[PDB]
Amino acid sequence: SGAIYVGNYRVVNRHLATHNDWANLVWEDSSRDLLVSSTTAQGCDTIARCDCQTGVYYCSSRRKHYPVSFSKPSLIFVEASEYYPARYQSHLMLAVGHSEPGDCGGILRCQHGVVGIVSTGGNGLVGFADVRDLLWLDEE
Ligand SMILES: NC(=O)[C@H]1CCC(=O)N(Cc2cccc(Cl)c2)C1
Ligand SMILES: [Zn+2]
Repeated sequence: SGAIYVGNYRVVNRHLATHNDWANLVWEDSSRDLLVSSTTAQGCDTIARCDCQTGVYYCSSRRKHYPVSFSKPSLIFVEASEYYPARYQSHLMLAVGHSEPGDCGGILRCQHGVVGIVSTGGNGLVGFADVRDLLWLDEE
């Protein structure tokens, strides 16, 4: 679990969104495993606007934050799970690191702010859904 709170927005993994999130839906994309809903209170996170390929992510299954190098956001094939059949997931970045399904939502950050959230994993790899291209998250 985990979410990003920027301005009047809440960013979560699409597969973990709540009834309030869908009722207050701003934008969602199944192919990215992302969902954004509106909030009443102002959040305090900053989204990074950069091309960083190094950062730190939180891994709940190890209660640990790990420094990682990660790939550029890309269209990557993702195996079937409890929430999606096998498909291509867009805007996905991989790193060598530990992750388990419940680790989804853990933040990846660089010196500039939040880069994305854990979305995939398996075989010593961890994948993050990028949020740096969602420029509208910085306004209104
Ligand atoms: N983005 C996806 O398709 C997810 C959907 C939910 C989900 O359980 N997975 C599988 C998964 C396996 C290992 C680590 C992680 Cl973080 C996730 C894939
Ligand atoms: Zn950065």
